[PDB]
Amino acid sequence: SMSVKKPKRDDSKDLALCSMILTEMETHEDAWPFLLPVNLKLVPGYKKVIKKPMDFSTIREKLSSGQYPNLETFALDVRLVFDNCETFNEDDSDIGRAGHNMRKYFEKKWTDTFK
Repeated sequence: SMSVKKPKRDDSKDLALCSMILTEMETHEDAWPFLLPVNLKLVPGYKKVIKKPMDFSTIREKLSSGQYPNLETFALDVRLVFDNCETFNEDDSDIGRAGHNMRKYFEKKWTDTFK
């Protein structure tokens, strides 16, 4: 509350560390479904069904232009990518599997880097 703060966590490396994590996600072999925005003219159903499209390139632009107020807002956009993936793709599909792998991969890096 007012004049009563928890001890100050060092957040000065978060920008750089999120950038590294994102680079590792960009370079994973199963990143291909997630590198670029889904083409909303060419994928029937996507515009209507997925209220908040998200992809790695869009996360990268947001990151680089100071549009993440903190590391939690960044984690939320990464997760949204995989949540979208699950909404539109059967588990038993290459893309469905890609998303499950990439989520696991992200969550490990997140824990090992920050928790």
